Amino acid sequence: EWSLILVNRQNPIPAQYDVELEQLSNGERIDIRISPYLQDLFDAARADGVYPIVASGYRTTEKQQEIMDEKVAEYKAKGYTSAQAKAEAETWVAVPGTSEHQLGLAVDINADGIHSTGNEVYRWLDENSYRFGFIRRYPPDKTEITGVSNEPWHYRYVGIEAATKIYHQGLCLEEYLNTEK
Ligand SMILES: [Cu+2]
Repeated sequence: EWSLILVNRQNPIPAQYDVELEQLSNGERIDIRISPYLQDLFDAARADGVYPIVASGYRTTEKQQEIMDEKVAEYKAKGYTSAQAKAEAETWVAVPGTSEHQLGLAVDINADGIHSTGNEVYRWLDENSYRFGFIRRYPPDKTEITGVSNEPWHYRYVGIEAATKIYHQGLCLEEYLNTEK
């Protein structure tokens, strides 16, 4: 139940959401409940010659705002008005209160650069993350349901049972939760 919490534009983070955070060696933080699962995922990738890093875990409200504002600025520089930019940025960065990053349940995983390319990490994760309870949260073929663009770096902990079902039936989290009730 706990790891199946739905957070998106229609489901904000609950008001007094408690989370205990573990600090990784790079200073990023995650929900302490997902720690051994993320550790196992990283160990397994490295046993396969794939070297990922956690580019972003937990974010405070203000951090989310800033990430979003930066995405808005990028669209403004490419010829969007302020209003247009804000709407387009939402397809990539959630408004504060609606990011999975604010749960500590989501990590953006990149390649280390030296040993692996992005695409080798993204491919490995797509094919293996579910065995560690993580799903590719925003897949290209579910944008019409999730509201979010293809983000091959963004992985969400839901637990092994749910992740495996979601993987084999080719679902997004919203669809899985709908079919659970
Ligand atoms: Cu993310």
